[PDB]
Amino acid sequence: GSHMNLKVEFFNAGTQAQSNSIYPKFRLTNTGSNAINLADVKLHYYFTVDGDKAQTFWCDWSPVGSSNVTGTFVKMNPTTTGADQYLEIAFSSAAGTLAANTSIEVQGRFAKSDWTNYNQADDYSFNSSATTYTSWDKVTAYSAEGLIWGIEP
Ligand SMILES: [Ca+2]
Ligand code: NI
Repeated sequence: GSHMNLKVEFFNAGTQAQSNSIYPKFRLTNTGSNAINLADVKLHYYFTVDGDKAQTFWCDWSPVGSSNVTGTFVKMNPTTTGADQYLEIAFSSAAGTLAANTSIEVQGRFAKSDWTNYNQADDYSFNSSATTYTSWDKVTAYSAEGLIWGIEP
């Protein structure tokens, strides 16, 4: 009612269909009056891997300190349209809190260990058109309570 006031905006920094990397950019805004503990916040980006390989996420920049933002990859079960895996982004305790009526960006890439290609065009979370942050319900966010933003596939 006031404890999940996290607005999530998103775009893709690189929009090549055949791409050796995926470039998620999130903007998270605390739209409420109470601080949000980022250590409890998770984000998901859903996609089809187009050839499963070990993957790595890098956060290149966030105001909270890029080293405090990490990613792991999970398989969808069962798989569904546009989604056989997701990236899950997490924040460490050193990321701190997100103050009332403030926002932070989280800018990351991910790639396969052998740098082989993805097809972005079929990915559930991919936005082929946005060039700026946009309110996007095809990425999800979570608190300790569970889902707080978006539509899971
Ligand atoms: Ca794909
Ligand atoms: Ni609430």
